[PDB]
Order: sequence, then C-alpha cells, then structure tokens
Amino acid sequence: DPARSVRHIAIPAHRGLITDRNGEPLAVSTPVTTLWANPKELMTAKERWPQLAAALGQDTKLFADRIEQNAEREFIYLVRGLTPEQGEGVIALKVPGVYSIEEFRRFYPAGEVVAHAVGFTDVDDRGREGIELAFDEWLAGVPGKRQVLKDRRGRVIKDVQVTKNAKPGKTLALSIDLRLQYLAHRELRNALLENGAKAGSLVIMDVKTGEILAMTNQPTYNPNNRRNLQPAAMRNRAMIDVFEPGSTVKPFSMSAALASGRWKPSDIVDVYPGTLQIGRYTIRDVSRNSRQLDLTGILIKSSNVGISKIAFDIGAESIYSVMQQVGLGQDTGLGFPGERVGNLPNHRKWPKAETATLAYGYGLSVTAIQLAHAYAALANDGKSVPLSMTRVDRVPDGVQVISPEVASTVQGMLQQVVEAQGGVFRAQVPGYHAAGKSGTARAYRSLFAGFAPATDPRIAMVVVIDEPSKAGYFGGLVSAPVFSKVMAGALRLMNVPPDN
Ligand SMILES: *C(=O)[C@](C)(CC(=C)O)NC(=O)OC(C)(C)C
Repeated sequence: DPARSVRHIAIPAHRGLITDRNGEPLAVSTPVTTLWANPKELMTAKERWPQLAAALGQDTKLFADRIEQNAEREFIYLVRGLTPEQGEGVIALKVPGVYSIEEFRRFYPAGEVVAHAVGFTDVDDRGREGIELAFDEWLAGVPGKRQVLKDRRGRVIKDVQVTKNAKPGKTLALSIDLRLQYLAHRELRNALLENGAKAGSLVIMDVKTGEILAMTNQPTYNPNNRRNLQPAAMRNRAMIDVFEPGSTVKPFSMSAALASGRWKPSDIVDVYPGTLQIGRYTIRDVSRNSRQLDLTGILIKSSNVGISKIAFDIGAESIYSVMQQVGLGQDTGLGFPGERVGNLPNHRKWPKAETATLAYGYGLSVTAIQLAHAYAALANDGKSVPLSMTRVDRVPDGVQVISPEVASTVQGMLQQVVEAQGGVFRAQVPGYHAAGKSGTARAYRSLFAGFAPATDPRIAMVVVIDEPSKAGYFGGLVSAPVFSKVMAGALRLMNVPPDN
C-alpha cells in the first residue's frame, strides 16, 4: 500500500445560463455547499463521530457503521447541496477528514411554467432532459485539470500544477417568450379544470421566423423539487405525443383541391343526406341537414362527406403531397429528446375508404409542434420557415410548399370559419381578424388550430385538450375559447396592430 500518490483531477466548469428570447433566466447554475469525508482520516477521530452524526441529522449507530464499512475508501459524500451557513456549522466541529467544497446546482426560476421545454440536469449538472440535454455540449463548457499530491490516507498535501483552466459553458437564448409562456401555461391550466380534462398542450409559433414562442403542457411538474412526481407529469406532449388531427387537416385537403385546377371556393358539393357508404364503411357528418354546400361551407360545417367527394375527384396522392410538404409525419430537425415524427401513411393504390379518412384527418398521426408548423406555412402565404427552439436573429430562407395564391385563398376560408354565421365564433379575437379550424378525434380529443391577424399573419397556435369531461367535447367549444384568450394576449404583448 503506497506511502504517497499523484493524481490529475478535474476542475469543473460553470454551466451556461439558459434564457428566454429577451434574456429572462430559465436555467442558472448557482453554488451550493457539499460536505465530504476521507474515511481513512475519520477512522483516526472516532470520539468526534457522534457530534458529526448529530450535526448531519443521522443516528449515531448507522453513521458509525457507514464509516466503518468505508474504512478503506478515501472519499464519501456526507451531504450535497447545503447553504454556506449549514456547511460552516458542521465545519466548525473541526472534525478530522471532513471537508466542504462549493459545487454548481441548476435552479429553474420559472419552475413548472417552462419545465417540459427547458428540462433538467442531474446532481452532477449534466443535461438529462429537454433543452438541458439537447444542447448539453453547448451549455457544459470544458473542465480544467490539475495535479495533486496525496499522503498515505489519500489526503491532499500539495497543489503541484494546473495543466488546463476550466472553460465555462455558453449562454443559450431560447425562442420562447416567457411572457407568452406564462399566459399560455395559465390559460391551458384554467381550461383543463373548466372542462375537467386529463391533459393538454398549447403551441405558439412565429409564422415569419419559425420560432416556438410558447410550448406548454398539462400536467406539469416543478423541476426544482422532483421528489414524488407522476411519470406522466414530465412528458413534453407537444413534441413526444402523437394524435389523429381530424378536421384540423381539412385546410390542406382544400389546398390540394384549389391547386388541382378543378375547384374554386364558390364551387358546390351535394352532401345530402349527411352520410356516404363505400362498401362496408359509411362516412358520417355531425350535422346532416345540408344538400348543396360551397367549399367554404364544407369547412364551416366541417362536412366529412363534402371533403371526401372533393378527395375522390382530386385523388389522395395530391392531398398526401400537401400534408408531406407542410411537414406532417416528417422530422422537424429540432432534435428534442423523445421527439416524435408521427405517421403519414402511403399506399400504391389509394382506395376510397383510405382517400376519405386522409382528407378528414383519420389514419395519420402528428405532434402539436407539427400541426402548428403546418398552420405557420399556410399563414406565411404558403412558405414554411424551418422550426427553431432557439432565438433566430438571421432567419433562414423558407421553402414555398403551397402556392401563395392558394395559401391566401385558404386563409380567407379559415377567417370565414371563425367569422361567418354557423362558424367557430368562440375563436374570435377581440380587435383582430383571426382564422382557423376546430377538430374532434377519438373518450375525445378537442383541437383548435389557427393564426392571426388574418390581414398580415404573425402567430400560429394549436390548442389540444385530452378527454374533456363535460357534455361539450367539440374543439369549437373546448379549445376555441383558449385560442381566443391566448391569441389576444400574445398579439397585445407583441404590439401587433389591431386589424379589425
Ligand atoms: C373533425 O374533427 C371531424 C372529422 C368533423 C368535426 C366535428 O369537426 N370530427 C368528427 O367528426 O368528430 C367525431 C364526431 C368525434 C367523429
């Protein structure tokens, strides 16, 4: 057993600050006090152990058994993450082999409000979830190195040389606007309990820059106190969970129709008697007191029969292509942990049943992020700007995925869906023209997807509410009023001029 030893040891680096887009702190590394011990030294001072046990709130017997069972080790933790006062209280006992060191611990000042986006670090300040993990290399910095001389008990007797200084991690500014994030968090929360709903997500996106301005989910958790949390509570559902978008994808079906050369908005479809058999299967409308509807009316009344007949005429392939081009069932490139691509199925032959289901948004699966990104492209005159979770100063070129005229026509139809008699009037945003589409999917999921202001769009938004429990479960009743409140608040905070 050696009389001395020499060891190159790590100098930990200070982890980078995560901020919102305006520099509001979301994740900050602050010094906590850690007490550790060298048992080989403790073993020389047993009369001090009970005083030490007491100061640590430990039973004297269990503490003594712990030191005895570790008699051959040079390192154990006593307690991690005290205040300096708490440290100095123990250090005042002057117990041999007991030492304090300051180490960095993440604090999350907004806690539950941004937990799913920001994620968290382990006790070693390593990014283990969300942005903390996705940008770990950026935030972590580079540990330094130094050479210590240790005596026969592994006690540090000299600092010989520093070979490398630590390099701190880098500041990261998210795209999130904490002001919009708090507004969404609170409104989605108020909505959940108003409808006795299980779970929900809300996404707000900048249609010009591709930036995620808000991303909230219920349920949530306090990342500063992760003791006894539900595993459900930690899911970033907006990126992690996939659902059938139902009627919210009808604007893409319609984009394919207006692009085909075969359809204009004042064209007519006969949807009487509100059902359509195709062999074994029957397509069914919620409301079944219509015969002739124009394409705008097909959206206002959300007629499954109407969108299905259009889809038969233009063919599923045209609709599939629009949905693929606006990013449905495609990688976002965000690289967020557990992030889902979902499923936009393909066929060589599209039979009539698959053709109809695709057109009204059954048999495909998307994330809330994806559905928001598609509404952003439609709102941005058919140009998709690539998605960002980080502040965008230099906006990359977007890709024209829907012709500008077709996008402009579908925008106007979606404004009528909100503004017209029989429309989703609860989605109306006071002072503004707004546009979007309600959806309901299967126990129900309640959807609203929209953008505003209609005259020069700035913001796309998706509200998803899981299993509302009141007699009203339609997207137009459950999700639309949340869209209204949050869209109103977000446009005021962003100083967007009233267009109505
Ligand atoms: C759209 O979401 C559709 C396809 C039509 C609509 C009500 O907006 N959803 C639908 O038909 O929902 C149920 C009634 C659950 C089938």
